[PDB]
Amino acid sequence: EDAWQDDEYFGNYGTLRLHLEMLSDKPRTETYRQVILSNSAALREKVVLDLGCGTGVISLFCALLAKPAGVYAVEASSMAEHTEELVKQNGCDGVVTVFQERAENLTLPTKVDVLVSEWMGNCLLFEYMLESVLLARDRWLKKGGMMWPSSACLTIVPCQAFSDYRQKVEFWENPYGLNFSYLQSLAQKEFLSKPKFSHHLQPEDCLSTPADVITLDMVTIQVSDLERLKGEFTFTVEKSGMFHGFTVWFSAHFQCLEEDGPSIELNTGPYSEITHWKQTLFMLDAPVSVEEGDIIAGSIRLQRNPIWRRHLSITFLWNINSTEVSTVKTKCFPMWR
Amino acid sequence: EDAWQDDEYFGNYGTLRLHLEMLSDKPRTETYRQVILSNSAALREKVVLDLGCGTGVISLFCALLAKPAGVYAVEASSMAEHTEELVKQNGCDGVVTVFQERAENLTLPTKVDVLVSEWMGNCLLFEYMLESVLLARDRWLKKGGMMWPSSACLTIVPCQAFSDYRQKVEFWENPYGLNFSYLQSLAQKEFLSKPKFSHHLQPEDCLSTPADVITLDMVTIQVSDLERLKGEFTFTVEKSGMFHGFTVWFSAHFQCLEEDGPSIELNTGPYSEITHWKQTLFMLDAPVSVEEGDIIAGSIRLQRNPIWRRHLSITFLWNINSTEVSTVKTKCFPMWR
Amino acid sequence: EDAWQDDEYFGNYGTLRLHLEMLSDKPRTETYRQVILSNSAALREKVVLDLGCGTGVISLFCALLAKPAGVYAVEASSMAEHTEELVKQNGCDGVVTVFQERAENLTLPTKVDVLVSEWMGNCLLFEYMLESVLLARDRWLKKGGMMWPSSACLTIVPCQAFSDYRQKVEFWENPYGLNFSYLQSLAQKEFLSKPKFSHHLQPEDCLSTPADVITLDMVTIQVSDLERLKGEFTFTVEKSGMFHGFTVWFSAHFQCLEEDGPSIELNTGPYSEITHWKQTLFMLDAPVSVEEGDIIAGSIRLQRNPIWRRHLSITFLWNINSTEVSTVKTKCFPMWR
Amino acid sequence: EDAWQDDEYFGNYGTLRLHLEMLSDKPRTETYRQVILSNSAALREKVVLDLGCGTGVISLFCALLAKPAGVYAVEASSMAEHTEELVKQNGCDGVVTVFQERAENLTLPTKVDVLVSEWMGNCLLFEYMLESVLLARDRWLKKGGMMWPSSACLTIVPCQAFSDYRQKVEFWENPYGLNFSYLQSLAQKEFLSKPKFSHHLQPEDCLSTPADVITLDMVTIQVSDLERLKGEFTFTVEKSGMFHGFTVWFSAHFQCLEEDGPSIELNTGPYSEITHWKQTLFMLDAPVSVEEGDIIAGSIRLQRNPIWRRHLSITFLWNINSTEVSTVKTKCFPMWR
Amino acid sequence: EDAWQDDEYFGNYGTLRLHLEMLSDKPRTETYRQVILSNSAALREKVVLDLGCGTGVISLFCALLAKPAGVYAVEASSMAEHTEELVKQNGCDGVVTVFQERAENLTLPTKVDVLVSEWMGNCLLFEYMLESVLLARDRWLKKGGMMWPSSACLTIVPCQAFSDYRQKVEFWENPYGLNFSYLQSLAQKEFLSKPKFSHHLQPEDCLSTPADVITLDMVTIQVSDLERLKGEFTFTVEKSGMFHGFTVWFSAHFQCLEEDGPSIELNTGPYSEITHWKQTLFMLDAPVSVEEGDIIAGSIRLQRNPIWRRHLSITFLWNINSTEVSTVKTKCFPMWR
Amino acid sequence: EDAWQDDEYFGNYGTLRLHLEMLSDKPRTETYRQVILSNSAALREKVVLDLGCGTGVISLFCALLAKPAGVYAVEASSMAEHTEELVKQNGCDGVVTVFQERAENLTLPTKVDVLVSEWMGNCLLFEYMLESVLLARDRWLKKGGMMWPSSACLTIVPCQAFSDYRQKVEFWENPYGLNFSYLQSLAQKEFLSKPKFSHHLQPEDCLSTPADVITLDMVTIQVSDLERLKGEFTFTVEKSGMFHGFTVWFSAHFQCLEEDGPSIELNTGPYSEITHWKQTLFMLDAPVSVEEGDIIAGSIRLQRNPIWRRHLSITFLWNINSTEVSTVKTKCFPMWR
Ligand SMILES: [Li+]
Ligand SMILES: [Li+]
Repeated sequence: EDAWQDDEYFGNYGTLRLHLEMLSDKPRTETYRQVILSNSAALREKVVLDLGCGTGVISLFCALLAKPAGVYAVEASSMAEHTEELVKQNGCDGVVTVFQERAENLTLPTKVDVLVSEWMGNCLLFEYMLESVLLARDRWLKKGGMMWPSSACLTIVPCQAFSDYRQKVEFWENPYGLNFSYLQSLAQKEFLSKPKFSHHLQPEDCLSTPADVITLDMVTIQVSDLERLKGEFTFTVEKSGMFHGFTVWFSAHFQCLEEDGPSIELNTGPYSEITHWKQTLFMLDAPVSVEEGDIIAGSIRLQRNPIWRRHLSITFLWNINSTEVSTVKTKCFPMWR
Repeated sequence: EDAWQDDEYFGNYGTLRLHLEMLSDKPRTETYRQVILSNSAALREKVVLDLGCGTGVISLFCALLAKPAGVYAVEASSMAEHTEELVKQNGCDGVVTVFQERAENLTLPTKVDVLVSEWMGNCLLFEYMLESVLLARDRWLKKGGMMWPSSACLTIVPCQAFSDYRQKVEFWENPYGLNFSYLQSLAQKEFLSKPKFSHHLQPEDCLSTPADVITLDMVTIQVSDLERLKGEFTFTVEKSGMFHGFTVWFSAHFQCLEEDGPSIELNTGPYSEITHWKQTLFMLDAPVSVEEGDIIAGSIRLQRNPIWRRHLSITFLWNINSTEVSTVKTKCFPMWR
Repeated sequence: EDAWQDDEYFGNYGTLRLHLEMLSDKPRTETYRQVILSNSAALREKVVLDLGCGTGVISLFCALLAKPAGVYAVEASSMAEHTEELVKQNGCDGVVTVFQERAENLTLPTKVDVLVSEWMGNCLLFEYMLESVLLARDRWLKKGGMMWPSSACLTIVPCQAFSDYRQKVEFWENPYGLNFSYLQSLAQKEFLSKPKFSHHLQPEDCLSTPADVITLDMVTIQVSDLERLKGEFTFTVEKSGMFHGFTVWFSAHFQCLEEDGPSIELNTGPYSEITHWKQTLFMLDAPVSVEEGDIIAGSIRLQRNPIWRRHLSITFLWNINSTEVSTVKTKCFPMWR
Repeated sequence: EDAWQDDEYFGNYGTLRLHLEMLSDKPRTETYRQVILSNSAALREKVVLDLGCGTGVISLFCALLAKPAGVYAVEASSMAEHTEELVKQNGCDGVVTVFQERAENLTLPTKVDVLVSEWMGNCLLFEYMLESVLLARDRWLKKGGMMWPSSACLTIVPCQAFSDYRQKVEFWENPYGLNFSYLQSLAQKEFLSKPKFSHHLQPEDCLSTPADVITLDMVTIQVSDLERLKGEFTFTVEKSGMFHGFTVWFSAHFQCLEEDGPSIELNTGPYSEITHWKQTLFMLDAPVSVEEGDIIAGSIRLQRNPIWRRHLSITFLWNINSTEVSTVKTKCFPMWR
Repeated sequence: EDAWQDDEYFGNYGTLRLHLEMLSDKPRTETYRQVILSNSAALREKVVLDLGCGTGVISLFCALLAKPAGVYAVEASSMAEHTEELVKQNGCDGVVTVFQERAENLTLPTKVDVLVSEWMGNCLLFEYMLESVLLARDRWLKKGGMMWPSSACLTIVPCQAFSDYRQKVEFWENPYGLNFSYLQSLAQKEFLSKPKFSHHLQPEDCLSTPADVITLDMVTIQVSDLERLKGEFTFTVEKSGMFHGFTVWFSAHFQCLEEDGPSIELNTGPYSEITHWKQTLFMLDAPVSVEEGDIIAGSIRLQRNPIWRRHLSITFLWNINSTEVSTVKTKCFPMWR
Repeated sequence: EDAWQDDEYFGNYGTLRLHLEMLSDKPRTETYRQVILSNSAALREKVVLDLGCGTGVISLFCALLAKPAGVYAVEASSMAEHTEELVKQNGCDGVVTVFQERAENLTLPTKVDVLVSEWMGNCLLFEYMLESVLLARDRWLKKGGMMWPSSACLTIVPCQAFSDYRQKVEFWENPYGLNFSYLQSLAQKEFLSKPKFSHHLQPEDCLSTPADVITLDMVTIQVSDLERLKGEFTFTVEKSGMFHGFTVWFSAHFQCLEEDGPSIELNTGPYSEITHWKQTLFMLDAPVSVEEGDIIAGSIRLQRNPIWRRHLSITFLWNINSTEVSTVKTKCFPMWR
């Protein structure tokens, strides 16, 4: 709870600021509402566990847009005290029970048919709320029950970012006519060493088609699998341009409760409506100019921080039109420790 | 050990201050001595685990007022170093072994026939030493063995407290002729929002007969049960008076080792000799005047803090002569976070 | 240096982040460059003290766009180590001397003819670098010497902010059809209690013409004057609209070294090019609808925090079409403690 | 402000708890009210500085029970925000101005005729608010002006305290029949090493008549004098009894504004009505039995802590019926560091 | 990870300082290299887990001085990022895989045939890296697999240390002719109360032959055994001299993978080449002069700290030519809390 | 007292450890004793201020080896409590008065004829106790009075340190046959970036004769002078060898109270008996081989840390057989922030 930094994590969720940003995310919130809508009939007399309910929005969707047997809304932060009043004021305190408890030390009156949760962090895994979700799945989800989302994908693409490199590195060349170029090394180390949250990747700055590189099956994935997640990639560049680095985002997928129904997707990428996650930019130390037909191949590794359990390091290995050990570049981005 | 705040908890017990207050509590200490006395014969050749022995007083009662096979005195604080000398100076180092260990990571040479411990916090559960006690019971207590105390009760009663309300809220009306009434809202928020430890409830200020609202069976209760403890209550007011709030206390019960013997009680309530726990007062934001025949019904919930594992919140729900949802009042007291 | 929080203040300036934001502010940086340009002849053989030179940009303007006798560039943060290299790489280490010292404990080889500094914080005074500037003026500026800026103004205007009130307060009414209105009180307390940095006030949202309310003469102002700065205001509303609160900004003025020359202004308000300061928004708890001819009169007080010497509280008193004590509203905004 | 621990000192005064204890002290508050009453005529058109006004009670006494020209109520804690409303609600905002400032960095519109303050700490000096008072006297009090209190006295007496020694030291001899005497050395070191705040000395436990040992003239005393305050004492014991140690208290004296009037005293000793300060007990390591005619002579030293400027150490030197260097005992009590 | 103080423990290993001291220890590093050499043939196609590989030295010995199937090099500190480059630069990235993970939450692709680790702390157990080693053994070591070291011994001997006692205690008698003897009690408490790391015990200062007092079988020892380790000792003094206290060291033993091969030892005692551990000195409060034929008998206890899990207390019980309870001395040394 | 870190500075001096190291320094302590001896007659009826007396050793030298009128022994740490007993036990409490006060807020009964103090830190200035000494000189030293030491010198010399460079940088080339050379850059940054305290420079490793580069006149030096101390140097190398860097030490000089007497020196350099200060080594990033007749010229700057007032940075500028701007190297060593 210290190397999980639980006081700070859950303290940030006791304030309205973070909830205001989540409910203002329309693609994110309306996706969950449509999953409940699209599955309303199948959810009747089911028992739902809303893990990390926050203000309770997903629980109210279940209770008001369907007729389940019961909904267990679980929130560890102080916001749970208000959730209890919100479900009362929306006429749902006969269906929704609110537990101010952590998923880890959770006691529910029965097992559940569906576990629904909005746990995705930056680059899917940041803050590792996924670990809580999986612990509660193992203890409380019935065999054959539903996980919502049911799978999740990490997608990447080699990209351009002239805006970022010129304002943070090439800016120092001649501002107002002065030679501040000596600061470029420290600009490199301070600005390009860390990932850039809330990057808005424009479609015309993709140098290939994005590829899913990691996929998580929410029914089979084990907590031990999250220690070290790695995927392979190969890209053939389709526009001539400048390879400044990689942009990353995720997708969440929601299987229909019934065989015959189609899946619902939450896409945080550049061809979908922007979300509060936006995309995440990882810049190379030095840009390299590419041209159509070039191949950028390698791997991406999401290595969990062994001490600070809410953090991870993302390591890129890549190669340009070569398969040799000596042309292989690497770079490691902390997120955040 | 950080969200258990073990350095501060066990640091406070390394000082004589807290032990002086425990041994100065005669009802508390003499009760344990009489349990050993009243059960002396049955304890012969039994093995006793004194969990959290402190100065070792309960262990010395066992070794000197009975003839057990062995006594394991377990103390995690630095006071254990002195316990070892105290048992030597009282001629008991052939019977009593002292382990400077936490109950949680405890290795004893054999299982035990009796687990005796003085673990009760404010309103029974504050600081949740009960969790340590139950872990050690599961690992070290033999099947059929004794838990002392064997059960524990939480008792409440609707009460008066003119002293408290006038000195902390109505004081501000006209002190020395000045109108300091603007401070009443902040008096309400600062003084009446938290429980008052060491309240001495006078018998003439009970507005009904006290009722046990929660009961813990020390043999069957599970650690998972302590996350959320709730009880129901109904009171018919017997004196006309003013309902300022509720007073809370506990009882500990000690079953005889032999069928035929009677139980021994440790009562911390207002009709028993005062203890170092006294009673605990929970005041309403605004007092309400009641009269004989009125019914005050509702529930009390002891919800454990999910982050700070030594803390909890106590939530009261109550209703006066009505059973409707819209006349239902609630108030939540932190203890302490 | 603790209630000045100097380790955090100067630590933030050892990183390129804050310098990148200052040099990217073109109105701010080009104003200083034009002051040097417009006064180039008058600055010859003058001695300049650049107080808090940062990267050294103002010092390089002096040394390269004029021919002073000497420039003393004073920087307390670790960035001074790099300033020394930057002035060398720009061929100015014969004119510019760099001192890694605080203004307060500063030893310069001679007194100076001009003290130039960019000290303005949010609402002019936030962080009170003005105090350092005035101490160095008293110890090191020659009688008759120049202060740049030579005066500074705080300007305010009653404003609209539909965007802010609807997204932070009225949002909770019916998001996705749920009644989250119970959270409005906590939205009020969390979002509207503090000033909003980096507000971009649109001209069509001014309900009157802005008025300078406080003016600082950099030659006569004393450090003791900064404890409590107060100004009076009266506004006649010119558009019908909704009075959500007040927007605040500042101006810095630069007198010509020679009688005959005109002053140069740095305007951070809504009718000037946007700066890294933008404007600062102070919202009322509840909006009030106004119409042409209405008068909003009162005062604004900038009260320095007695303990945390980089902080202050801004208190608004105002009245609408009345001069009576009982229609007088007040509200106090911390910035930040 | 760190070795003054100003955040904690002034944070404790932002809460109603400490103000409730001060206004509940009737001898303390009514003394100040009677000083204003007894001097009402002489205070007309005078300017009063209420240093550390807290809730503003002394300022309201001045404005309502006299007709001064103006009252400056100075409070560094956040309580000042409420003081401003309290003086408005009591119809005094034409006479009383409230400054949320520290005495040290204080700017008042004029000098003052009377400086009235309630600054006394435990044993007069604890927390050294006296230093603030003297700084403000030097900057703001007119020549010939009044200091209220005008002098202050520290009084001591050799005493008995059977209650304290038996419960904290001799208790360990045979509690419940166990030999816990090994803990006596640690009882001595933990309980008798520090002064005991809120001791209530009974008159029958004085072994001589109390003597003033230190006297402070509020007009002539300098801040440099507070570093090290020392007084001499000789006592002839009048009852036979046991010398457990010394009890200490103080007096504050209030000279009449006019020659012909008598002084008003605030006595915190054992022959006066009890105050929130009570008295302060300093126990010897070992008690010594005394009998009528014995002389206990020596000194008491109030040595200010050089690092933690709100703290001090009190050192006792004493001798019983001897004047030799080798029978001279010493003991040093921290308060609190 | 807080009562394990993992941020500080693993932060110290992210710096080269501690690795420089380990690789500069030739007896320590060459022992591991010779274990790999002496067992090279038997290690072919085995899978090795190097637990806590640091710079990776043991892993490079395995990969370069033998031909295993694979080596898993596990390092929780930030040094792992460099380990990955070092194994690449030494041509071993086909055999050695580097995991930046804690042993506790470790996921390896297969089980292992040999677990090799250098975990020994001061007096063998300080910092309790042994706990990590045993957890990884239980999860990842195949039945019948090898532990390196395979056993470990704690050795002690009664010793002389004139140097230490004269410089730290008897020094104060007459330095430069002044009588500073009053400081001896505080010298005793400050200097002799704690163990002395990096003591270099000379052979002529042993008063008997050293004896192994505790032995750990790395295959059978359980984590629960480390809570409290105790051994017995008897010494007959062989030189006449002064008994200042006890010196302690350890041995690590490495069984051959094949029955027929002999064991390899790492000896940190006084008759072996000095290591970075040196020896550890525990001084008595007062020295006692001994003569040939005297018997010093008792026990040594390594009691783990229940709160700070990297720490322990070492308690000595001893007796000189007597077997009586009243001649039995004890002394407890913290290491370090 | 926070950016002076007074709690840690003076807390380290409350322990015997640092006093044991000072009194064990014979050259340091005997020098002060001989200054008192050599000046015994001249000190009769003089008043001496021993600033920062510690255990009181210098005060006892004055009182026992001379007959002054009075000695004021001033110590801010808790050790002062023991100093008072030590002067009593050495029969000097009629001559020596002990004040537990900081020099800064010091009140002495009279001015003094001699101020004697042992204030020298590493490289003379580290920890800037010199500032306290100079403040007390200005307030308490009579005109014409003596400062002991009366002057102080900083000496430097270009040096060799094969031991240091090979063990910390070249070690990584081939330890045990592995190529750990990739770590050399981080060895450079971690080991050679900071000064090395307690370096023992051997005479045969001086590449020229040492030169005093900075000199402090204790009568004329002002506190404002300590902000930035700079000296110039030129060295002609006399042995052929390798220029690894510079070694630094200091001298303290003690003028005779009488014209006719000679000065006494405390030399901490390599040709004098070693002191607890030893010497301080500053290594270049890369060594350069020099030969007889080469000139190494430049400057050394002791720049005080503006925030952490006990710290400084030492900046070296140097040039080898050239006077051009482009062959000029620089390197800055923190000490310690
Ligand atoms: Li922690
Ligand atoms: Li601080």
